[PDB]
Amino acid sequence: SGAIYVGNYRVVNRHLATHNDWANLVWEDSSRDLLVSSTTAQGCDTIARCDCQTGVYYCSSRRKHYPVSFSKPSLIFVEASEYYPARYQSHLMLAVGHSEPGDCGGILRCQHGVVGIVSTGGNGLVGFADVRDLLWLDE
Ligand SMILES: NC(=O)[C@H]1CCCN(C(=O)Nc2ccccc2SC2CC2)C1
Ligand SMILES: [Zn+2]
Repeated sequence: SGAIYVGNYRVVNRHLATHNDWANLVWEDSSRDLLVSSTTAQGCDTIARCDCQTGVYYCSSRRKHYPVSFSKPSLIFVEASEYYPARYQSHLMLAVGHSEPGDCGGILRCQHGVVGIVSTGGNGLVGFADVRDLLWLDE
């Protein structure tokens, strides 16, 4: 679990969005596994606007942060799960690192701010949904 809180927005994994997220929906994209809802309180986070390919992510199944080298956002095949049919997920970045069910929502950050959130994983890999192209999150 986990979310990004920026301005009057909450960014979560679409497959983990709550009834309240859907009732306050701003934007969602099943192909990116992202959903953004509106909040009444001002958020705690700031978003990176960069092309960093190194950063640090929070891994809840180890209660630890790990440094990672990650690929540029791209279209990657994701096998069927309880949440989605087999499909290509867009704006996804892979890295070698631990992740298991429950780790989605963990934040990936570089020196410039929040880059994205854990969205996929397995076999010593961890995949992050990028948020750096969502310029409207800042206004
Ligand atoms: N974005 C998606 O389509 C997600 C939806 C949730 C399921 N899924 C996924 O990869 N979950 C997962 C997360 C972290 C580590 C391992 C796993 S699955 C298995 C132990 C290796 C695909
Ligand atoms: Zn950066």
